[PDB]
Parts: sequence; structure tokens; C-alpha cells
Amino acid sequence: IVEGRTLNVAVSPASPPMLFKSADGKLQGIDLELFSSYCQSRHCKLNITEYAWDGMLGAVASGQADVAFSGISITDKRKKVIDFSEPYYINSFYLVSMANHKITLNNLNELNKYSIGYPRGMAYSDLIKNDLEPKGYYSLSKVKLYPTYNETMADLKNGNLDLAFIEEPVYFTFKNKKKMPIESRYVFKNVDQLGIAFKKGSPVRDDFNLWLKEQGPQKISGIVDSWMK
Repeated sequence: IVEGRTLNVAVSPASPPMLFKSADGKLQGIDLELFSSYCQSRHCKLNITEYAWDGMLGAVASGQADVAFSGISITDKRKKVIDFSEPYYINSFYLVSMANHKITLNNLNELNKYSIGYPRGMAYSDLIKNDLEPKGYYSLSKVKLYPTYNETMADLKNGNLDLAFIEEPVYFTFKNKKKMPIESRYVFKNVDQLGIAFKKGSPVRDDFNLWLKEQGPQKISGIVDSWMK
């Protein structure tokens, strides 16, 4: 159903290695390798537009875009307005400090005394609103929000922010690829899943799921792992 068809794709490429830009400004990452391989198989073409994070989710939710990707978490809230592929990665969320800032976290009752920050519109808000706030561990009203992970890290680096909420693959990019002196202090293990997003009702979601299964788990996991070092 996509043969010869051109799809409008919304991205917001500041989530390495799922989707990001090299120095030369070239778009790249797991998500692009996956979806461009799908299109090579089904003979479709991509018309890619870059948005801010909320602009990307908005475009696929309204049907302005046919497809969206940039390491997008499959959440209950988003599923009401967006159709997702099966997950290509089981994700974990870390609370991260500078290495010289010795924050020891025994349990969730200890979060309240610290500032927590992350990119506006990301799924950390859901975790807080649904899992931490009701138990009195933290309040959404106390979080610091930023445009991207880069501005979040900048406030971590200068000491303005105590803890950044950073998903595992991005954390490893900053720590191991970029060699930033940061350390996880708490891990929410396997609490999340990443998928490709499609406009509600899109048959492309179903056919992409078919393609994922044609490829098989080892091929997909191999693509994912190749990018995560």
C-alpha cells in the first residue's frame, strides 16, 4: 500500500543514537536505518521535516505527518492519539549527576531534596505524574524543563541542576562516546519501550510490523546494537 508512495515523516533529531545529526549536519541513527530499510523493501520514499519535540508529536497526532521517529517512547497517553509499531528496544530511565556530585539514592523517598530536569514533552513527565507524585516522592511542579538533552546537560555541568532524567541509550552516548564525567545515581529498569509512530489508523503501522517480523529479532537487535557500540 506504500509502493511508489511518498510518506511525510516528522523527526526531532536530538536523541542519539536513535536519531541525531553528525558534525556535517547529516541525519542518522537507528530509527532512520530501520525505516529507510523498510522503504527500500516496500519501494516508498520519505519526505522528512525537522521539528522541535512537541512539534513532531503534534504533527503525527494530527495526521499532518504519516510517520514520526526519534527514539519515541510508547506511552498510554500517546497511544490514544498515535499508532505505534511493536517496540524495537526495551528502555530504562536513569537519574544522572555530575561524577563529582556525590548523590546517593537509597529509595524514592530521597528524591524530593533534589532538582530533577529533562527535555520538555518527554515521557519522564508521565512517570512522575503517575508513579512518583501520587506516592509523594516528587512533584511535576518541581521539575526543570529544557528544549533538548543538550541544554539539560549544560545545566547539569554548571551545577544549576542536581539530577538529569536520561534514558539509557542517550546516557551511554554522553558518558562513553562523548566522555562526559557523569554518573547514574538511580535506575528505573526496563520501564519503557521505544517504537516508530504512525498517524492513527495508518495501514503503514501494520505493514511496518510485518516488515519487522520478516527481518526477525536478530536482524533488528543487530541494527540497534550496532549503533549503541
